[PDB]
Amino acid sequence: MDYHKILTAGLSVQQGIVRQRVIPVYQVNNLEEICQLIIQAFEAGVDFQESADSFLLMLCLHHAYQGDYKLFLESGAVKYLEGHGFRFEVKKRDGVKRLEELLPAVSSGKNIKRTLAAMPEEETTEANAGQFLSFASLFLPKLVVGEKACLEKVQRQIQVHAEQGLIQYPTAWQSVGHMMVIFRLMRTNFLIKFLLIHQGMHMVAGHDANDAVISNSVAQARFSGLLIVKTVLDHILQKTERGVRLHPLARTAKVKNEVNSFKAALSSLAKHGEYAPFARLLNLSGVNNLEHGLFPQLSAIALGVATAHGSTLAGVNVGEQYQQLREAATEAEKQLQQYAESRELDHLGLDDQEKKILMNFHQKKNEISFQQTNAMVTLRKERLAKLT
Amino acid sequence: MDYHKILTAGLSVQQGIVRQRVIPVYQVNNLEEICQLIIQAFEAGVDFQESADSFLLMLCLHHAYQGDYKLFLESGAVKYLEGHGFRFEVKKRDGVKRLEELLPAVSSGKNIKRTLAAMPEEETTEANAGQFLSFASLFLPKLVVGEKACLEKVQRQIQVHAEQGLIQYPTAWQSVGHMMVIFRLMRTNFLIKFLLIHQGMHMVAGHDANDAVISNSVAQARFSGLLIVKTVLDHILQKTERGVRLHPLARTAKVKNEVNSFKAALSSLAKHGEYAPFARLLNLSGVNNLEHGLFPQLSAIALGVATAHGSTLAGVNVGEQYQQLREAATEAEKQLQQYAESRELDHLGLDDQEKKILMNFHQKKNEISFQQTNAMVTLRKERLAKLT
RNA sequence: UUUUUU
RNA sequence: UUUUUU
RNA sequence: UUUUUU
RNA sequence: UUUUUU
Repeated sequence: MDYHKILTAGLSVQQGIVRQRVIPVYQVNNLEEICQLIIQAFEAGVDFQESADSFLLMLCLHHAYQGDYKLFLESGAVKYLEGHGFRFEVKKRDGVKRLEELLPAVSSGKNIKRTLAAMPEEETTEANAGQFLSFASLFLPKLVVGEKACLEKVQRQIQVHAEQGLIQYPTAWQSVGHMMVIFRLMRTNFLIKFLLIHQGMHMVAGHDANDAVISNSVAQARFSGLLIVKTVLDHILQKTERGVRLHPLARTAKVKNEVNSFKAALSSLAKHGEYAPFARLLNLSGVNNLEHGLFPQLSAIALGVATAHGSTLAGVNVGEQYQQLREAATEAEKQLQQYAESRELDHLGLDDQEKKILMNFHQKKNEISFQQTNAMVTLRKERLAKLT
Repeated sequence: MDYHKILTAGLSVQQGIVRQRVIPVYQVNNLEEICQLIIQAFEAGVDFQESADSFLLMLCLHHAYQGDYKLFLESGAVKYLEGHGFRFEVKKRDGVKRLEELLPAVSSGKNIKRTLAAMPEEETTEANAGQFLSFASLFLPKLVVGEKACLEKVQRQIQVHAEQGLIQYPTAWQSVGHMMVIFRLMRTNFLIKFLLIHQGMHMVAGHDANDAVISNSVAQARFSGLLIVKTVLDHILQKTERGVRLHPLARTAKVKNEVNSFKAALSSLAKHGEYAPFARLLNLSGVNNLEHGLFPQLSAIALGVATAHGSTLAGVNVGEQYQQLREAATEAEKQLQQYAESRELDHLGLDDQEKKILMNFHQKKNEISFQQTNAMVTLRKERLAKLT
């Protein structure tokens, strides 16, 4: 019989229903006034402890379908979410004007009623659902990293979308605390980011400006936090027309054990399907099976072999446990790649002048790449110096 | 006939029902007020001698299903527990406000009534079931070791989850005695840790923040206390594509007898199934069959061969009965691994420059690993010096 | 009459 | 009785 | 716990 | 983010 079954026995389980969470959907006569009240409430700086979910669902409903309940509850995303415990019920309500009247009067929301009662119900702003969903969707790249990377990326991206004149934003939405509130709201919830991802990756044509911004952010926020998967699968586990061959820097025993464990975890992620490259954003099942430190030898070698080719990967930070191995790996890969290019140039049957000009071209290209990486390493050291 | 049947005759028994323990489930109109009273009661610092089980069950019921009795009593975990003597009955109760009124008035709980009667029923706190279950689930890694390792690990993990801004905890829950009370409650009971493990390993998607913390702690608390299983099955009992071969440091007679006894105990554990790597936490049947001292020769040799490869296993403590054998085993494995790597590099047909750079790379990697283990051993000696 | 160690 | 690192 | 560039 | 000429 087999004995090694116990190690990986619990990785692959069946599929059941464990949550059973029920979400209400309000069907109100007027909708745009309520959406303006919700946007004004989030601009006021308050939070909803549990009841934010129905509000964001109704806002996304107004943006997408413009008030079509029968087609919304027969969609594909709602059909997907009912296979994981979500249950959407529908409630009706007459002409209301206040979110306290719309609130289901839960005693835990006493502080919510206290904050919304102090909110002045007289001021009006100028926005809609599309601007709010685009400005929330800008946070999706680099969301796993932290606050500072998110703020730097979104302050770059607003200026990019302001130069190419698609959409302008109000200046009150560029204060720091408002961005902090939207960052916390995007980090805690689940439903809003799944709706943004599904709507961004399942449109075909007929895009608006807000849909263009959402689809651009979804396309840029791919494989965020899974750099180990790209750096292993591109170089270390190299695909040939015959089959799959290992890199010659990975032919020991311990690294081979790491490769086998990595193949098991990769199959555990590939269970999912179309939503697999977004996993760290959606925090799926087999996400915790792939971490740094659980693959100590393979990670640094894979990152060194990857940063030997590309010149932009020198800016990534690792830690004080892998750096010297990374340096040894990238130097060995540089010299092996130089020898391989020289032998491959000597392979084909050509003239001497063609070989001379190709050697000159390869030498100049290697010099340019060396200078760019030498600049990038000093820029990373300057970043870590300016951090403290 | 056979004569060796008597030694292992009692290891494998049949399956019957020996306990027959009955647990009540209270069905009350209001639930969140009672959950706040229970959390305030555990913050007060009192204990429940027998009646803690129904309280924790009702709290987990409020967190998971939000008050769905009919779907809870038809779940998978409750179906599993009825095969081992647990019997859940359901009782109803009108609008109550005090845990004395909810208590079934047992004369052994006279001290419980005395402590809860002295508890002031006026103060209110700010928490819920999810924060309490996550803060209780943080104790699951390193729970078998002792108090100090638990407190150090959870004070690390709270700061980790505070940097990556998912969840903040109240500062009153970080005093020492409160953590002691929750440690004692987690060590004595059984039902709460089984519910946490099942809910953590059977979700697929749709995680909340508290569910993310619980699933992370369940994933990190795997094979806790069964290091001998990993260190034997990874190296000593090495799997080949042909079959299973023994390590050349384990080809004597006594070690072969230890291997046969280990195979018998491994089959006794593999009887269980999906809950097998969690066994020392759940304290299952064949747990006591695998102990240190019952395998005197195999344990130290296996740990030495394991710590020859990895550089973090040098920090484990053993005792004054295995240390010199561990040292001899790890030195022999270092020199055998060096000779094997040199011969394997000399195996393949390549160029001289490639062999030169691969030898240089292997030499530098071995130097880095040697320096890291030399640091880790002195750190362990410093720990044992600072212990007394 | 049994005599360790876990 | 368990003793690392994630 | 993740750490680049688009 | 695209960057010419017709």
